[PDB]
Amino acid sequence: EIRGVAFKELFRFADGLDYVLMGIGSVGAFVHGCSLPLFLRFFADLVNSFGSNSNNVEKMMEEVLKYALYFLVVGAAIWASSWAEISCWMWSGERQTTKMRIKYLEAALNQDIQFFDTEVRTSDVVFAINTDAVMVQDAISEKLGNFIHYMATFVSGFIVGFTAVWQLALVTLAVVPLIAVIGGIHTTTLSKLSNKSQESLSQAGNIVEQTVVQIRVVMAFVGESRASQAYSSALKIAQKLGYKTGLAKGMGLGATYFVVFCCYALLLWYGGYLVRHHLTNGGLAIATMFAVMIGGLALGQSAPSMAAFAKAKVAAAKIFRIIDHKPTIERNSESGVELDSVTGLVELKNVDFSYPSRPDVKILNNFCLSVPAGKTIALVGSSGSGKSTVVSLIERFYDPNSGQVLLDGQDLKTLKLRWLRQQIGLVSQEPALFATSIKENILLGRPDADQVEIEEAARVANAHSFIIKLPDGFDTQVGERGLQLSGGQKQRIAIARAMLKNPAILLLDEATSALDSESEKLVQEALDRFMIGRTTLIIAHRLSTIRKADLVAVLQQGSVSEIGTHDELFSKGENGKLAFKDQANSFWRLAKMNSPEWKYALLGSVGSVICGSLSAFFAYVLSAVLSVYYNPDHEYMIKQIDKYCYLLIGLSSAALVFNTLQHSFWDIVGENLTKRVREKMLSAVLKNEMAWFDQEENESARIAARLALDANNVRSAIGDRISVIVQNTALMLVACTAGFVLQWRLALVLVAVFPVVVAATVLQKMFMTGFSGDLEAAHAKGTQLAGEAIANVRTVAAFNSEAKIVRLYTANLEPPLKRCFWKGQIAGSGYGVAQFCLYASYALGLWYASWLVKHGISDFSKTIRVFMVLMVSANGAAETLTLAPDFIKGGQAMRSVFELLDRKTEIEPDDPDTTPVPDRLRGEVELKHIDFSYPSRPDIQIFRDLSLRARAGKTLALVGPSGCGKSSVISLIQRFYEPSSGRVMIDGKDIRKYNLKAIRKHIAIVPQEPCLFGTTIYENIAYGHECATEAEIIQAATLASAHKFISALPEGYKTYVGERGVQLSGGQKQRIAIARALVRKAEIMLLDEATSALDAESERSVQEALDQACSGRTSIVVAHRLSTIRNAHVIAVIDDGKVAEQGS
Ligand SMILES: Nc1ncnc2c1ncn2[C@@H]1O[C@H](COP(=O)(O)OP(=O)(O)NP(=O)(O)O)[C@@H](O)[C@H]1O
Ligand SMILES: Nc1ncnc2c1ncn2[C@@H]1O[C@H](COP(=O)(O)OP(=O)(O)NP(=O)(O)O)[C@@H](O)[C@H]1O
Ligand SMILES: [Mg+2]
Ligand SMILES: [Mg+2]
Repeated sequence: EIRGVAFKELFRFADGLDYVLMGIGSVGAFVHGCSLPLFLRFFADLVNSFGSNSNNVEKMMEEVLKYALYFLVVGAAIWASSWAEISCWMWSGERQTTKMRIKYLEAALNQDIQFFDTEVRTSDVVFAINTDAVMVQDAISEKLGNFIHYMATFVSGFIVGFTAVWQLALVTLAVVPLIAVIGGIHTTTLSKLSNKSQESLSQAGNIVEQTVVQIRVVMAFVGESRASQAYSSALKIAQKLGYKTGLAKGMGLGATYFVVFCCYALLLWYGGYLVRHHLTNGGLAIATMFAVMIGGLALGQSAPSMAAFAKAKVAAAKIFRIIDHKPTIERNSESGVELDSVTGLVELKNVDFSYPSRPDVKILNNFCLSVPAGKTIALVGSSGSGKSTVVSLIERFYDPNSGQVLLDGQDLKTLKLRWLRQQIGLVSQEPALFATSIKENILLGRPDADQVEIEEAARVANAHSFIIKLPDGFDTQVGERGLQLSGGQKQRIAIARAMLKNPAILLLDEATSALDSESEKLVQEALDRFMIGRTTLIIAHRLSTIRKADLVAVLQQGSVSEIGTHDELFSKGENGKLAFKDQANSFWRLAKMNSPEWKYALLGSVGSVICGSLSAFFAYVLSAVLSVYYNPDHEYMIKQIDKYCYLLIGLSSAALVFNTLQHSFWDIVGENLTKRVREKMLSAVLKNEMAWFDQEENESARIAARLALDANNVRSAIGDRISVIVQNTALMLVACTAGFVLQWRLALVLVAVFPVVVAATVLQKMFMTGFSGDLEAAHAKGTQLAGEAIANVRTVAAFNSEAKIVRLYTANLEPPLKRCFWKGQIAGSGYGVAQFCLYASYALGLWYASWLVKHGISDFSKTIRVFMVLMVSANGAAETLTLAPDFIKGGQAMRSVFELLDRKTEIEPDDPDTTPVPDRLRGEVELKHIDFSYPSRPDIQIFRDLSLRARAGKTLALVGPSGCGKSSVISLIQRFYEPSSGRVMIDGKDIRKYNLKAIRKHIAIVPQEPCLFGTTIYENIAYGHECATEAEIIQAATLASAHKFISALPEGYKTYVGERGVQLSGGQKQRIAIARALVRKAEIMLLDEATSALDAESERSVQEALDQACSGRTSIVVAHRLSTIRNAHVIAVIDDGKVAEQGS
């Protein structure tokens, strides 16, 4: 594929309206970006007029009113600009993306079939559908507007700073790289530590996933405690990594604060020096500092836009590669050579063909079907022969490279390729129902049909009664959630589609796994005896279909050299309000669980409060310094500025130390809690019935994924997020008290407009994040329909329904387009209103301060201090409200955690109060009057009044047929399942009233699937007995005729084994499992299909090994072949849950 396209190529699908929208959005973004430095300049001018005219109250009042009106104007401009930018950019991006998706799907469906074999795969095409969102609905939708906005902010801030005071602007410009470098180092270290911690968490998740997968053996052989120990060790490694990550984050933030405070101290001293020499005034100095800092931050904030631009260039290069490719069928489908009377004579002629994917091999050979016109052919040959290949050749999916295939004496290469597919009606292995309605699914076979025609096609051919008995009635949306799998009924629908097409020659490929739904009724309906020409390719083990066709024309080896009418069945065969109180109780319970380290939290909280206070003090200092700038006494101003700079240096050191302290302690408690929670979740999971594991929702991978997610999110919400809330509350209190002390009433007016500022700042944070949600989730219906169409491209092209699919795609994509337009309008209007109210609040507060000064109630210094302090308070409160949704999510996750932990188990693995057991049992087992319905199928009851009996030390060899009991017995003898009314007697004792684990220490399991653990075979053998050492390993496979091959391995015992290890043979791993069972040294032995997948010598050796093992101990054996089990005391037979002859 191309490396990338030009940035200007992203706007290929932009029309005039899109150009107008982009122009308006660019203008709005530029004005919105430039507004903030203009606000800083106007604030500086207001402060100058407010502090430089203490003697002249009239002039200062007039100028303060003037600049408050300027603030209102800036607020209105921000409102208009933000509205225009957000709405126009979102809507134009959505429109261009929708057009691009429509044309991409059209081009992909118009492509030739072989294009999906040699060129990009189907999975690549659906991935392109999915990633089109993050490409175009992201780069040109909001990232471009953000880039323009941030360039405007950076340029305007630099211009304002260098036009107000150029010396201070240069100093701040020198300052900015220091903070940039500190932030970059902090982010790099944090990302590295996060990667390491994620790797450790992935290892722990793998451990829990394997435990849940092999819970079959993890419970049978006690050792779920060992799984808990392994999980604890992995979590301890992850906990050390988390401690390192938290310490790194704390040091990074502390260094950032230290550098910021020291640099601002130097800047304030230099500003005082400049004010002394009458080069400037205090307001312009502060505005210059803030404007240059804002410009630097804006320049920093445009990097994600560039990253999105690069990713979009790559993905758009891929999409344009797919779009611009010219299909092969376009020149194949040429001027009208359609006939006027089809007879149904398909002659394959001498043609051979090879797939372009693997041209070396010739799948097709020298043969010709020569389908008789008006008569049915039914070819049955091999499983890997060109049956589906010749089917595709008939429909001209692939152009033959040798010879030619012709219809009614006319070459297929010369036909319409549209009319041709109109004659042939195809039935495939997969019905391939689309996301649209059932009636639309029927209609896409023939677009020029109405409801009566659909009803007659469904009724006369096949049936339609199943459609009526549907929740949605006559018309139903099958989709992916509206309806579920209907089995052969889905196939039924396909047949109906084939019956909406005009009656002609048909290609009916397969009806496998349809039961009676669409085999007998399929051959009865669909005019399998009527019409002209058919090709029934179904094998179905020769389900009487051969007699239907006049000729068989077998396809052995890939040829029809054997053809005619006969009874030769052997056709060769070469191949084949929500509950907040519950949430609060959950927090109380979790914190009670987190008691053993409450002390840590307190110390963290202490750091928390300090940090909050420090922030407040910083604000105060700035305001104080600003006030000191407007003082005629030069020496007094020098002394005050020096004092404030020294205090700021001290504050920087304290901020570094205490910020590191708070982050370290809160991350410590957070990591410890999330670890304790994970251990508790695993311990509760491993103490559940197998039926609980049977639960579909309790999938091994899902069980692991759910655990990880709930653990991490609750951890974050309770540990990292809280520190923020506490420090922000500290800031609020100190800021509030300082304001009402320096100047009350003004602070009261400020706290009155507090919610307005909080809302405006939280909307600013949301704007920084982005005002468009999950774009992939917005186009879910469209993307799943497109994926279904692309995966089934052969069926789409067979029915000539590309245009119908494209128009359905447009119909599915329109509602998201309208929703995006309205969402953009609402978001822009709300953001603009919030910003306008914010600036109105600023103007009102400043004007009230000026009025208070005029009336002699207060002074410039106190009013300015209260103002700045309260504004930083509002910023902190807005940050807290921004972080609150994470607390909501954490509450949901911890509710899930607590409902999992509080779940009770009916079969408790350990019973502290139970009957004691002798060290050595007797070995007798009595399964008396047992019966139960497997939890998977409660409707299907298994076993009726079974009376199985195994004597002390004797061998039982129950066999049965496949699927009738067998394993179920060993799933009940050892309490994997609960009989409805059964009795299990062991050593003259019922097992229900017993400790369970105590006998399961004396039971050995060798299931059908030879499960293996970890990476070394030695530990796999040792799993049977936790104190195996090496002598029992001699008593292991060493003494079970399974030592030669393991010694032949390069590493011997410590040989890499497992899913990621060496894939051993079935017999070798089976005797590994046998060795594990011997190491268990169980008094009661349970064999389970030990002679199923072994070679002759391996089967023999396993036979003597098991015969030696069973000596003197009761054993239950199941095996299909009776020759191995004839040398047993008793043999039992079961069938359909009933008890057959058992004595012999
Ligand atoms: N695009 C392809 N490229 C390469 N090999 C393919 C391709 N499609 C199918 N094959 C293989 O070609 C061989 C011939 O089988 P084919 O006639 O394609 O289907 P089939 O096995 O007859 N299907 P079915 O009738 O359902 O049992 C098989 O090994 C296929 O897996
Ligand atoms: N994991 C399972 N989920 C659902 N049903 C099950 C499961 N395991 C066993 N059954 C049912 O238990 C009954 C008896 O199956 P069973 O004979 O134990 O199977 P098997 O061990 O796979 N047989 P075989 O392959 O001949 O050794 C059948 O109704 C099965 O469908
Ligand atoms: Mg086929
Ligand atoms: Mg089995």
